[PDB]
Order: sequence, then C-alpha cells, then structure tokens
Amino acid sequence: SMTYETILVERDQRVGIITLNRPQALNALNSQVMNEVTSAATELDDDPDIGAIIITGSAKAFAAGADIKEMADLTFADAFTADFFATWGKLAAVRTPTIAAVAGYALGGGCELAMMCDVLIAADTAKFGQPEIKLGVLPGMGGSQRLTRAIGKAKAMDLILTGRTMDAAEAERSGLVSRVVPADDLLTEARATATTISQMSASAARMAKEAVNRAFESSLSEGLLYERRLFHSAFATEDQSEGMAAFIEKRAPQF
Amino acid sequence: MTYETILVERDQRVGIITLNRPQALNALNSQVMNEVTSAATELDDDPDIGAIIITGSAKAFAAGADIKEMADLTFADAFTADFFATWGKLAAVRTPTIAAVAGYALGGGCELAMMCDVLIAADTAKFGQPEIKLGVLPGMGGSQRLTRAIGKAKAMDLILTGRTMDAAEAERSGLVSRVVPADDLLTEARATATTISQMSASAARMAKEAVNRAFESSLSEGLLYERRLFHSAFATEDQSEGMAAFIEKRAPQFT
Amino acid sequence: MTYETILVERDQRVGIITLNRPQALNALNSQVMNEVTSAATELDDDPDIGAIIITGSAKAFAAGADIKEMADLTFADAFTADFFATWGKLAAVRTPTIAAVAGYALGGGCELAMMCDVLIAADTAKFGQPEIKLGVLPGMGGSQRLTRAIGKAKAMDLILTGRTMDAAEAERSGLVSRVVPADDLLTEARATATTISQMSASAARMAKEAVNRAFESSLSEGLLYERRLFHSAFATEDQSEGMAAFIEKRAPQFT
Ligand SMILES: CC(=O)CC(=O)SCCNC(=O)CCNC(=O)[C@H](O)C(C)(C)COP(=O)(O)OP(=O)(O)OC[C@H]1O[C@@H](n2cnc3c(N)ncnc32)[C@H](O)[C@@H]1OP(=O)(O)O
Repeated sequence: SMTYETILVERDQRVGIITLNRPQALNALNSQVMNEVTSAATELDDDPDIGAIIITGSAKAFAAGADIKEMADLTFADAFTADFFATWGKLAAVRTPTIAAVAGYALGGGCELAMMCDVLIAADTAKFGQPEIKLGVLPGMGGSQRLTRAIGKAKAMDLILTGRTMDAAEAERSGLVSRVVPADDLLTEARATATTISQMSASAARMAKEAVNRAFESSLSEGLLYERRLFHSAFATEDQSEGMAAFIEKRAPQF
Repeated sequence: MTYETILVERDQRVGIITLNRPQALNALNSQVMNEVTSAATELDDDPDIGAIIITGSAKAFAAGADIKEMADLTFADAFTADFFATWGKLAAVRTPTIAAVAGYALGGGCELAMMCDVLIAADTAKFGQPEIKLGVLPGMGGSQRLTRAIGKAKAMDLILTGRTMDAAEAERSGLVSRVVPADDLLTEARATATTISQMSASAARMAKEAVNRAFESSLSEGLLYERRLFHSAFATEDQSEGMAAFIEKRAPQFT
Repeated sequence: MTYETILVERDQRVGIITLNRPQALNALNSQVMNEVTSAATELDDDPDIGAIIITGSAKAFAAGADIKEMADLTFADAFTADFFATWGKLAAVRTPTIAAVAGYALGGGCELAMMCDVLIAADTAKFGQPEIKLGVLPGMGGSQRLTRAIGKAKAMDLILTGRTMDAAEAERSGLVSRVVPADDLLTEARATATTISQMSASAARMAKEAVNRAFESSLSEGLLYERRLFHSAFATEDQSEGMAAFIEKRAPQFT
C-alpha cells in the first residue's frame, strides 16, 4: 500500500510522482523521508505500469537541508553501526528513469537528492547548495562526488568549502541541471518530460540509463565496450523490432 | 583513392574527409564506417599530413544511421560481426582530428563528431541521440562521450528523451570547441587544421595522447603519464628548436 | 624561511603566497616550485592557518614555466630530476588553497592555478596551454586538469592550438570558481579565504579530500569513501559544536 507520513505519491499513466510533504520543516530530509522515498521509488520501479518517476517538493523548497536534530548527538559508533545515509543508495539502484523537479531550496541532502536523479528540471527559483561545512561536517549523501563530477572542481570546491548557493541560471550552464523552466511551469514541464520518457520502450530506456551511468564507473575504453554489448543485446528484444518497424511505418510504437 | 561514400582532399599538411551521401543526408552505414576509417588511417600514416578534418554538407554533417542495417539484425549477427566496433579505428588515429560540423549531427553523426579531438560547429549545428525512440540505445559511444562532455543531467535528458541541442547550448555545455557562422565553417576549420598541422608532429601526437589519458585512468595516473611524455619530448629536435625560437624571439622552424 | 622568488604573509588564519619574479612575469622555475611547495607545506602544518592563497602580480599570475631553464635540458636531466614532480607536494597540502588569478595564467601558470582548490579570476585573466609550439606539451598536469575541467573538445582546442581563453569563457566552461573585477581580486580572495579559514579546520580538510576523490576512482568508490569520512566527522568536537550552534541559532565556536 502507498500511504506515507512524510511524502505523497500519485500514479498517473506510466508516470509516478513522489512529492516531499514536510511543510513545517521546508521539506528537510530526515531518516523517515529517506526510508519512505526509497520505499516508494523501489515499489514504482518494480511496478511494470510505471516508466518514469518524478521526485519533487513544494514551490518554496525541493528540500531545504536535513533534520540536524537527528544528527546532532549521533556518535561515530551509531554512524558506523547504522551506516547512516547508506539507504539512499537504494534510490540509485532504481532501474526506471527518475526526474528531479526542483523548485526553491535544494540544500545539503536536498541538493544531493536532486543529483541522484537521472534528469534534473529546475524552476528559475531553484537554489542549490551544500552548506554542511558550516555545521562542522561535509556532504554525506554523495555531494562531494556528484557535484564535482557535474560542475568541475573549481565550482564544487567553492560551494562545498564556502557553502555559497548557486541559482538556477548558474546551475544550468555549469552542468548541474538538464533545463530551467519558469516556476509556475515546473510541475507541468516535469510531467511532460516524464511522459515522453515513460512512453519510451521500458527496456531500451533502462539500458540507456544504465549505459550513461557507466560513464562514471570505469575508463572510457570499458564504457565503450559495455555500451556496445548492451546495444547488441537490445536487438534480442521485441521492443527494438517494434520500434524500428514503427519508424519505417511512420507511426507510434506499441510496446 | 576512389571512395563510394566519401571524398578525400589533401591541402599542404591537412587532409579532409568529406561525407558524400547527399541522397541520404550523410547518414552513416557500414560502408561509410569502413571508408572513413580506411581513409583516416591512410592519412594518419602519411608523414606529410599533420591534421585531419572530417566534415559533411551544409545541411547535415551526418543526419543519423541507416535504419535498413539495423531493422532485421539479431543479437547473434551483431555479436559475431561486433557491429560498430570498426569505428574504434578512428580513435586509434594518432594525428589530431577536427570535426567540422554543420546542421544535422544526429545519432551516429553526433557520435562521429564526439570521436574527433577538436569540434568546430557551424551556428546551424544540431546535436542529438534519438536511438531511444527506435527502441535501442547509442551504439557508437554516445552514452560515454556525451556524458563526459556535458554532465549527467543533460546527457540523461538528451539520451532518454531524444531532444536536440543547438550549437550555442553545445558550446556552453562542453560538447564543442568553438561556434562559427555557417558560411565560415570550412574556412575556420582549415585555419585551425593549418595551425595544428604546422606544429611539431610528434609534440601534437603526444599532446593529443596525453589529453586522451584523462578519460582512461585516475588523475594520479594521468599526471604521471603526462610528465613521462613531457620528459620524452626532450629527446626530440623539435623541443630544442621550439624553445630556442622563444628565447631568440623568432618563429620556430619545425622539421 | 627567507625566499628569493616568493612573498609569504600570514593574517589571522589566512596565509598568502605571492609569486615574485616580476622581471619574468612570474615564470615558474625550479626555485619557484621548491619555494611555493615549501611555503605551502609550512603553512599546511601550522594549526593557526586555515586557508592558503596563491597569487601573482596584477599583470601575471604566471606566464608559463621558465623556458630558459628547460632549453638547458636533455632527456637525462629531465628523467633523472623527474622534472616538475615536486609540484605534487602542493597537491599533498591538506588545507584548502585558493588561486587568485590576475592577467596571464599560461602553461605552468594555468597548471598551477588548476592545482588549487578554489580558483578566483579577475575579469582581466587570460588562460592558456601554449606548450605545443615550443615543441612540447603540458608537463604540470594541464592535459589532465584542463580536460577534466572544461571537457575534451575545448581542452584539445586549447592544447593543440595554444589559443587563449578569457576569464568569462573559463567561468562558463568549468575552469574558474568566480570572476571578479581586477581591482577587487585580492579583496575578494581574502574574503573567500577568511570564510574558509573560519570553518572547522577538520571539516574543511575532510570536505576538500572528499572532493578530490571524485577524480581518483569510480563513483561507487567515491560515494563510499565520502560516507565513511562523514561518519568519522561525528567523532570530532567541531561536528558537535557546529550542529549545536545551528539548533541554538547562534554562532559556532570551533576549537
Ligand atoms: C609545465 C608546463 O606545462 C611547461 C611550461 O608551462 S611551457 C611555458 C610556455 N610559455 C609560453 O609560451 C608563453 C611565455 N610568455 C609569453 O609568451 C609572453 O611573455 C606573454 C604573451 C605572456 C606576454 O609578453 P609581453 O607582455 O610582451 O612581455 P615579455 O617581454 O614577453 O616578458 C617579459 C620578460 O619575462 C620573460 N618571460 C615571459 N614568460 C617566460 C617563461 N614562460 N619562461 C622564462 N622567461 C619568460 C621574457 O623573456 C622577458 O624577459 P627577457 O626579454 O629579458 O628574456
């Protein structure tokens, strides 16, 4: 069953939407959000009727940081024993394409959540940052890894060491976001994008996303070989036949 | 010397390979693949060539791939032939290569452009990977090279939705070296090719090889490799010449 | 220590290294390499320093490594000395470094800037890797750091042609953190340095190190490394203080 305390979930067509729902805390991420979001994403992933997954917050904040109260008295013993934050890894293991729709504050864990998704659509109001340094820690949800890989060392060092924010426009030309859309149009644009992707062959889309993810896990030489073999294997799927046949017959595919 | 799908011109120390299938918008197929790599190799081995341009028409650099060769392809066939692997001969070219890209560079075409070292784009250039729409995925390194060029967010967007990207976006995203007016594309490409071909051959070959290392190993290994190459250059006449010329406040004469 | 080629000053928790060969536009010779790395190491080891700035004159950050010194090299001198390897000492510096670049940052100068964590550019700054055309190639990590920063197409362009990149192009390409007016460069860098040095020293060191991992291994390994480092920060006083301060809406007192 799909009822959660900190999030809302809507299934429409082949698109699933995970809305962060903690207005009282500006959508701050806590242990329960981690567990609810990953559980939801995972269920949507196993659902053969779902072809794209959106993660979003409110117009005010995608997710403005984390509950510092959960972390405040945590010791290294509790941290190592619980493997604090490791559960977020379950989001990255989702095979179906994911879309972060980001309005307002995407800070700390919030910025890192956005970066875990495959596609990142931002409102013009979106503000990205990693202020963990200010709290005497550092990013714990992959920020030092994905940010640096997206925007380059100079900018990632700047944000992570000073804690400054980056607005939608800068994020777009720096490599962080896919596209910037007007604040009022965010949810509509994200659903439109999610629709397009969810209407692709589920198999082909899963493979493409997988191939892209390899670009960060090995040398180019190995990524090229992996992509080529995956490509070869797609010719064993019926969706490639239907897809190419649809192209020839100049029609919509029926996967 | 005579090719069915391409034209080859030599001008001084610059070789130019021009895709030549107007009737098909310079779409790639097995023949184009065999001919381009055959021509490029041959130019690579010619001591009187120091730079190679690959270009298409003003409307299409290469508008995609031939759907015919893929429509009834089985996994067994693709695996046995190692379909597309031959494009790897282009990467093995030691001499610097310049893709001069006008108009359409889609699917395989976009991938062809990404294989070159330098990419000069007409202001008319459109890039994209529409493989997903046909129920397959990039098979010529697109998911590897695009992602490394322009970051995850935008590569995922392009590869999963098939959306096009104009020349200006490509320039600020990391995909292209420079954007020039369409009428000036070929002229500008030859100027660049001329410049590169008049550098020391061995030094340009070491420089290209070093840059290529950046995608094949850790930074600490890449650093060691570059430094060793750099040291090696001191066993060439061209380094002594180039450095004497700076000190003597003159133009170098590489031989 | 007394230095012949640099100037060092300490102010609060900020150390500043000024390249001081004005007669050679701060060309980077072996003596500069040794002194900069010695000064940086000394500053790194001083518990009263929390950030380090490296800068040149308003006319040049550094206009290449010293060509006169290099003309005097055989392959044997270079291999035996492991020419340029000592610059690695600067990468071993745990404390955050900020390159404040005005005017010329060419070859070794551009490379030195890229070695630093944060890069602040005057609007007047010019970047380049013109080593080619001395009949050599970058020897201080240029082929590695530039390529990872700005993508293949532009790094090949710059490295094979020797063309210059203005500060504005560098900022949108991935090379620089921020661009500021030439008159405000030293002021802006000091502000950034101050911000960074007033952070928890251990947090900053961890964060910087985490970010540096993004170039040394796969994403999955970088992710794990970060999380372990994040857990270990909960064994530090500063984590406890940094977070208690935030909850209590006050200013942190790091020890
Ligand atoms: C580690 C690596 O990867 C390898 C190295 O970086 S390769 C270094 C390659 N460097 C370059 O090609 C450019 C070097 N410098 C220049 O081209 C020019 O100085 C410039 C374009 C930066 C501006 O020149 P300018 O404003 O007209 O003044 P200019 O007269 O050239 O320089 C002033 C003095 O500093 C010297 N100088 C400038 N750059 C130098 C360098 N990289 N090495 C040794 N001396 C240098 C000049 O020779 C001159 O002194 P002398 O006439 O007495 O010999």
